[PDB]
Amino acid sequence: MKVLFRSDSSSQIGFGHIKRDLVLAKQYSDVSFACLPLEGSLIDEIPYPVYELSSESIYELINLIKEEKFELLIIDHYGISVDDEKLIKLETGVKILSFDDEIKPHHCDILLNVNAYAKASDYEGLVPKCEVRCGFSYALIREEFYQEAKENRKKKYDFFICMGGTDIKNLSLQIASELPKTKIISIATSSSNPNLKKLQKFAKLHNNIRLFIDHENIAKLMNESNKLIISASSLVNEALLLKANFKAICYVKNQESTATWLAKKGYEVEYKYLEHHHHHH
Repeated sequence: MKVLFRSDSSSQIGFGHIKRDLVLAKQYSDVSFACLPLEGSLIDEIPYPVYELSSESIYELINLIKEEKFELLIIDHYGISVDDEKLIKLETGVKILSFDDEIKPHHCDILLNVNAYAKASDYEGLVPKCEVRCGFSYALIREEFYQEAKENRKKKYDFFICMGGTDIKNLSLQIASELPKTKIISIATSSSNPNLKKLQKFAKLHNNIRLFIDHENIAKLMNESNKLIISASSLVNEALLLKANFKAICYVKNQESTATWLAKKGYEVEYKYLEHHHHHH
């Protein structure tokens, strides 16, 4: 409709914003991204025009919105503040859809919280007229999962481990390394994983660990595993749709709301990897 996503990815930030944004992007026919060129970004994976920002100045973003006459700005970025959104609105009049994950205020026209814990009432007083979209109704799930949700798979793995795109803390290794060596384990990670070679070496020491790198059918892997061990973000919605048995790892502070809700719903949740000694493995 002439839409711009403001979202970054990198080795540090992770791929989670861009990946979910790509699902949402399918809703619109004229889509562009505005990204900082950062080490390890997904800029070349993104199949839409990507405007490269020369600075973190909010006025550079404002310039791009004015010059290209974008009609909707989709913000999926922890670094864009309420004051920033206010300024963008004042200076451009663009419509703003803001992603939110922790229940924080936004100056937006559409608030989008894709996490199953979230309810529109949580945003009373935190948003402007704003359409508040919260919860599992608004999950951003790739099509393969809807297909796979209909299958009833024979189980091939005792455990499926997936920490997401990058696993900067290298939790996948720590988790696998302590599970009994009599348990059949699948691990899914990307070829961009900074500790991949180490994960491969570890797998070689054992007979029970199978690695899947840039796997095209993660849904089936999940469906054929008895228990999942997943980070507490986008994978949670995918796991819920598959009606999987899973343990959720609160990977970063911002997943606390999801983790808290999962525990209330009776899922096992682990918070210890937030502790400083677990920041690397």
